[PDB]
Amino acid sequence: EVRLSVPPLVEVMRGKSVILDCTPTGTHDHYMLEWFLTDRSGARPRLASAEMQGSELQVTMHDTRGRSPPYQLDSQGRLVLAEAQVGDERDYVCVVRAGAAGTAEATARLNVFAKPEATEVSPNKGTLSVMEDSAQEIATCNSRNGNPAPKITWYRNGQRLEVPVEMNPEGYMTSRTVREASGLLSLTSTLYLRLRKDDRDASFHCAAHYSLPEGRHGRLDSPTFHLTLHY
Repeated sequence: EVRLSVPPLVEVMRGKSVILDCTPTGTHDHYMLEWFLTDRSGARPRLASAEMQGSELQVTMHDTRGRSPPYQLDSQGRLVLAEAQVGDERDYVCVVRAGAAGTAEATARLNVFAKPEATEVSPNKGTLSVMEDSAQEIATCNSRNGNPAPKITWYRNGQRLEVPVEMNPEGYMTSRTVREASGLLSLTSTLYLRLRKDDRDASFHCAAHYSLPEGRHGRLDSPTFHLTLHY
């Protein structure tokens, strides 16, 4: 009987190409491979159909949808995604129809990684004072246009600050994630700290930690800044 197994997870960097496997075993002369997208609804939009018999391949593209560049199939009927983009991050189903030999299907997740832009930081130059009795708004950090979402941490004198997200009198960091119109993700974080006199001499920066294929990570540091203190 026909059987089909594929890698359940494929990862690619934004802009690079990938070919999703669909190599069944147990087929007879004549079979068809069909590619679909799918989501949590189980709806299955058709992308392409390939029919193989002996010395002929037949291909019908179906997407409409309008990807740029278009999907393609290779000579073995596999799905080719040239120049992967965040929109291509989803699950793909290959179904093989093999006549008397039966049918089988297999799903793969494609994850697409986009490194965010250079981390930007915007210190509060208007109101900070080492004489102000509250946790003050120190600075805002922006890490834009990545996938998946980056995470931001803050530093003082080269040391990571362990601040929670919950508001309190001593220090905390807030964050917001936004989905850009492109589908990419941007994070903003604002640091709040109770200041001490010696903060006048401290350097600060934030860093965006981003994920990469194969369990890897990178870090993008903001420029370092010193506080502008008002007396």
